[PDB]
Amino acid sequence: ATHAAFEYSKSIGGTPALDRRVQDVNDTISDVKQKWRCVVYPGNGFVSASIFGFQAEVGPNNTRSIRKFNTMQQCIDFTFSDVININIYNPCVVPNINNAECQFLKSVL
Repeated sequence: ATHAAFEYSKSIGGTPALDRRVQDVNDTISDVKQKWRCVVYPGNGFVSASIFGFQAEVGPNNTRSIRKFNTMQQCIDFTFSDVININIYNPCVVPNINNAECQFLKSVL
């Protein structure tokens, strides 16, 4: 014979047991970590974070820092001012930042 058609058949059957669809319940909602938060960096510069990382500022010599404020209230109000489209950076990632700034983040997250 010279027959090799199958229409749709390439793998075995089987069917869902009671419900064909699966539930959404949380996915990424850790409420305390999703509120946005500010904390006191040593030297009493205030800084902002979430579950996704820290607010970051590029300096004009093409340097980078954690975005810093003079009061907790400036930090909270800037974090609420999200219309700015605020830059965040990922905590302790492939480009190596100072270990003491990472150990502050491990002490806050």
